[PDB]
Amino acid sequence: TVSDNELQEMSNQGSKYVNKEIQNAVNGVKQIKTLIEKTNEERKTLLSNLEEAKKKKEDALNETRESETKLKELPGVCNETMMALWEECKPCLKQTCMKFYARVCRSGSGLVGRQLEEFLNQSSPFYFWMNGDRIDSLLENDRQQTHMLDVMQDHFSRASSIIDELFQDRFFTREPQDTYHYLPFSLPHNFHAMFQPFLEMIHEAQQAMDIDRTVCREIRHNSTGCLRMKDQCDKCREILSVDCSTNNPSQAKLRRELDESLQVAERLTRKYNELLKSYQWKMLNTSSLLEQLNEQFNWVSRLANLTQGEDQYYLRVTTVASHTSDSDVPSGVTEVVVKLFDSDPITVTVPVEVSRKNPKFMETVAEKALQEYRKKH
Ligand SMILES: *[C@@H]1O[C@H](CO)[C@@H](O[C@@H]2O[C@H](CO)[C@@H](O[C@@H]3O[C@H](CO)[C@@H](O)[C@H](O)[C@@H]3O)[C@H](O)[C@H]2NC(C)=O)[C@H](O)[C@H]1NC(C)=O
Ligand SMILES: *[C@@H]1O[C@H](CO)[C@@H](O[C@@H]2O[C@H](CO)[C@@H](O)[C@H](O)[C@H]2NC(C)=O)[C@H](O)[C@H]1NC(C)=O
Ligand SMILES: *[C@@H]1O[C@H](CO)[C@@H](O)[C@H](O)[C@H]1NC(C)=O
Ligand SMILES: *[C@@H]1O[C@H](CO)[C@@H](O)[C@H](O)[C@H]1NC(C)=O
Ligand SMILES: *[C@@H]1O[C@H](CO)[C@@H](O)[C@H](O)[C@H]1NC(C)=O
Ligand SMILES: *[C@@H]1O[C@H](CO)[C@@H](O)[C@H](O)[C@H]1NC(C)=O
Repeated sequence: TVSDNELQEMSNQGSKYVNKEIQNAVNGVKQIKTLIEKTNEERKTLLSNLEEAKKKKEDALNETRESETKLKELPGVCNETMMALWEECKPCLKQTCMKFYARVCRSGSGLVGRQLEEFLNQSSPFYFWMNGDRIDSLLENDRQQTHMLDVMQDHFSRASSIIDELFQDRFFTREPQDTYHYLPFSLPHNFHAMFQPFLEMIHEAQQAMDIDRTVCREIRHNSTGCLRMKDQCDKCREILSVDCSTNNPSQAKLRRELDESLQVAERLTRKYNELLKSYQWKMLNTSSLLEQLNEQFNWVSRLANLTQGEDQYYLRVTTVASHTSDSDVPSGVTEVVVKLFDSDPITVTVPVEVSRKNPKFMETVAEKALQEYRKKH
């Protein structure tokens, strides 16, 4: 029973909130620019944290490495029971890792066990006694970290270069027009010739940024991952318990010096990995923000080419209805059918508190309808 004259006034009223979107849209672009530039500075101060943290880690590693070379100058095994535990440690390790890879991981259990037995035969129980596995598994982790930062940093600096060049345009500089509440908003006269350069630069930055199941990957990569399971086997934790204090007191002291430097180096390596993980998030954030910037610029452009025609309503209200009229409508809402930019009719649901005698009725309808329209492309 809604008068056509009212539907027309709703169309007049709703069409004027389309011009507020073009303004809001440009602000969304400029607000995203702020967040990207904010994250960029947070990345830089994080990089300065990594450069301080790298030195401390590196110094701790040279002291650890300086310690293991002095323990290889004295390479003999003190107890001769060690040599007999080695040939009962080795078979046990092979089985516990094979059993793991088959149960937890995948196929190739025997392949892993073979690669391990071969390496353990080219190995000695002294290497175990001096925690030689932990030294190697730390020095390699240190190199993986150095590589990860090298890659991430160079991906980031390229994208940051493309982005800073894009943000040197004055389209992104805040203007008073963005805050006008009574006077209308107007895009630049040459937006069609600014759209494509910008969008491509956002695409180029998105490209630049683009880079237990964990143990299974490692055991597949190198069978030495099995040596994380020394604890499970008895003879091996006994090789590690051997006191050489009576037999070779000089070896025992150097081993205690190494273990000290080892724990420090590991602490500072876990600290570096947490900063690296924080840097990774800044990288993902920036990729997430660039995707928004793309969707926002398209929305501005989409709005721009659709609103240049003033011959008919931007938003035309076709029907208003309630649970009285349709009765398929839910009870506490009214449904407004809308033809936005002469596209397929969009249906909007607004609660009766905003529907009945509310001046923010058509502001709600228009904002909702435009949100749906935006989703459609
Ligand atoms: C790494 O070195 C060890 C040395 O202990 C190799 O294990 C040894 O392998 C030989 C032959 O492969 C075994 O000899 C056989 O023993 C059985 C039962 O004792 C006997 O019936 C056979 O006639 C033969 O004498 C030996 O026992 C075994 N020792 C241990 C402690 O396992 C191992 O094969 C080497 N790894 C590689 C990849 O070569
Ligand atoms: C060689 O190693 C064995 C074990 O690795 C040592 O045996 C230990 O001896 C003490 C003293 O009798 C016992 O209390 C421990 O329980 C033994 N450990 C094990 C695992 O059996 C042995 O003392 C070492 N020999 C030398 C000369 O250091
Ligand atoms: C440890 O060696 C690395 C590589 O040469 C170097 O970066 C670091 O400064 C060294 N630390 C010390 C204390 O010499
Ligand atoms: C596995 O690790 C050992 C020592 O950590 C190394 O000598 C060997 O080359 C590694 N193998 C592979 C395939 O990475
Ligand atoms: C952004 O970074 C923070 C910490 O740097 C992280 O907690 C958050 O998950 C990141 N968000 C995205 C979308 O990557
Ligand atoms: C808007 O229309 C122009 C052509 O008039 C076109 O080049 C541009 O890609 C359109 N933008 C969107 C988001 O559809």
